[PDB]
Amino acid sequence: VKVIVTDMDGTFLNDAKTYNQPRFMAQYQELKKRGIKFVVASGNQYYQLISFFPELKDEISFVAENGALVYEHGKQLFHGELTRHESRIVIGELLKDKQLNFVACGLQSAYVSENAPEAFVALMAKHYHRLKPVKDYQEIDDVLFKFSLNLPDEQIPLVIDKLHVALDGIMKPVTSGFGFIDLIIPGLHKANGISRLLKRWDLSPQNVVAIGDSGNDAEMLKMARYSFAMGNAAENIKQIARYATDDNNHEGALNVIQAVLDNTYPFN
Ligand SMILES: [Mg+2]
Repeated sequence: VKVIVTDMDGTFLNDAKTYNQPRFMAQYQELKKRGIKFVVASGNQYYQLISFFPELKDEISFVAENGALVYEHGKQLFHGELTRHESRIVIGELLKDKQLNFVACGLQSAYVSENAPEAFVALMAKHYHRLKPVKDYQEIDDVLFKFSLNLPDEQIPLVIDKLHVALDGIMKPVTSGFGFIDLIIPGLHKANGISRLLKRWDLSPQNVVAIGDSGNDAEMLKMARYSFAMGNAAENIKQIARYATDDNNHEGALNVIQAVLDNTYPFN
């Protein structure tokens, strides 16, 4: 094991969105001593992710925005981008749905209509700490690489086909990690983001430990040699992952880290 990657909502975080900082801090210092890298891979905004690791932000790596933004040692390594024409097309399509509330995710900040219901904005603010109200989605001065819709992820199945023909591969729907639908650039998933870090570190999936719970973790868990599904993980995720651990309210992710440190099952 040379890399441990975890994803946040429903994994590293309990339902109250907190984690055991003292225990994790002690574990991290040991991982550092052993030269093992730590990576946070989540659909959440980069700026929201670092709020969870104030003391370690420049030491650990991040695969944010479900894979569209990657940071290593406090420095941006890569970011995806929709062409201006692509973003116009996607936004135009979303605007055709009158009951939809959504957020446009960019490099410098995320954006939401100044007229979107407060309840929706309040929920999104929990995942995008840099969230700016705009008067129009089409005049945004930023590079956009993701969208977050107020549609339940349970509806993905009814949504892929509609989106496939309306957007045609410009973007694909996947779970946001917190119950709703993210529209991402095809190929810019967590595994792809993790590969950029591995390539830079000259390591392989062979040395990777990944922990997840939902659909946006599929390629990450399929890629890692030591794949773990949280006890609360969705069925298809428990099927994809080779190993299991306790649920997110019982420090399931920290227990995987402990298994690495003490070399217990599955590490031998
Ligand atoms: Mg999750």
